[PDB]
Amino acid sequence: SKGEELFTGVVPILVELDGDVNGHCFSVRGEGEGDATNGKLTLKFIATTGKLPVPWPTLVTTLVQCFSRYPDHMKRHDFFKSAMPEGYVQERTISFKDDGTYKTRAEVKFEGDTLVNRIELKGIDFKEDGNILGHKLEYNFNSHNVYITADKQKNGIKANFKIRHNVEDGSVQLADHYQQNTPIGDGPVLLPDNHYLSTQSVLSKDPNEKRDHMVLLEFVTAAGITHH
Amino acid sequence: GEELFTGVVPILVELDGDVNGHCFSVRGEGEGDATNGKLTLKFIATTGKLPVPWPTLVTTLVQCFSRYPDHMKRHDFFKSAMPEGYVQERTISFKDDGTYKTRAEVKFEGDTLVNRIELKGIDFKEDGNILGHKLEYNFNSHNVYITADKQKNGIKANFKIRHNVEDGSVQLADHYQQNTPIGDGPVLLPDNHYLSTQSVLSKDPNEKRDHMVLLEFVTAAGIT
Ligand SMILES: [Cl-]
Ligand SMILES: [Cl-]
Ligand SMILES: [Mg+2]
Repeated sequence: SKGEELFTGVVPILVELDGDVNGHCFSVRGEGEGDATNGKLTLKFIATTGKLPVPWPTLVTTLVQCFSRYPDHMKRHDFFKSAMPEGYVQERTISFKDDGTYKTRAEVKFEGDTLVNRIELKGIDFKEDGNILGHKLEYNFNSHNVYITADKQKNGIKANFKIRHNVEDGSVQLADHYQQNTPIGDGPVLLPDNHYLSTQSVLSKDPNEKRDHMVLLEFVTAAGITHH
Repeated sequence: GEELFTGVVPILVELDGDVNGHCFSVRGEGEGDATNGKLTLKFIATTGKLPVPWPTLVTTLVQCFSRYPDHMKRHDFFKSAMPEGYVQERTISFKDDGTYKTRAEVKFEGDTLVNRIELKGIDFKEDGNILGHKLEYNFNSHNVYITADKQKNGIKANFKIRHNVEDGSVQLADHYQQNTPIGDGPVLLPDNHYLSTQSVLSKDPNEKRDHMVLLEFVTAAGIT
């Protein structure tokens, strides 16, 4: 209750990522704002360490599901907001088909008035001339469903989904996602029935930005529960 | 500048490192109380397990929080360069082993004191005390000897860090340091003096990541 009330208006967002893929270290900082009531957010990310060693699209899912629109009839299933402001730890394993793997750990929490997503990413076993290290992925994104289930023993949740990245030669690069979320605080949280998030992402560029960057507009809505 | 340190000041430390080709990152946060010469910080290895021992990074990871007693206020270069800050550069030579070369910018960003560092580790022995992780997780007390560098409108420092080795011996790390103001505002150039440093390393029992908890007491001395 005290959680969801933090999201009734427009909330400033800060994203920070430290990454290491096949021994290539990099950092990303992002800034923007989110409208959870409508399930919309806008962010601009900058590579603070030069040119990214991996394609921007491979980082989209890593780079705040508390901004998902949970319609009124599903309010009892919003784990993400209920964990606020103390927040939650989000851990993922991302397996790129016929290629390497990302392991990520993020803390999503309020720092003052700002919703912060602070991430550690490690990637291993990527192929030098594969789609990722070879930068062969198109600068766009498809819509996906994120399937969520309660992880009661861990007072948290799990999720599974498959990302489809368009490849410049017309092929498709699959990225299998496993996700788990655990509260940072020791207070009670909502543990949901099985459901999913429907996500759309629009990638663009800032014409006035000289640094390697990504502009992102996201739409997310929760579903998978029959209405009455 | 000194007016910025009369209370408790939030601290952010960010390190990008590369030792013998192994890149890593460290992020620390905490607070400083310069009136009492006290630092409290927790550092996280954000790229996973470090390739070097935590104690070898302590000196690299905000001497503006040193307690300068009232009779030495005119010798506090570090605070006088704030808020625009200073560049701190070091060469750290580990006895019979490799070398750290570091460049940091220390400055206020808003109300937070930020220490942002590039470290490069050169020519370390694969199974020496550093890359072979043979150093104890503790830290000794040292003197940091400071002199003015009038030509660089800044200061120089030198000192020798004593790292306890697992075999009961001591590994020396010779530090040479240069500090230069970032901005054009006037700064205080000190008479020769030193900092007395004391540190305690510990762990957070609830922290699963590779990390270091640090508590420090630093005072200025060497003048009657
Ligand atoms: Cl100690
Ligand atoms: Cl000494
Ligand atoms: Mg960094």
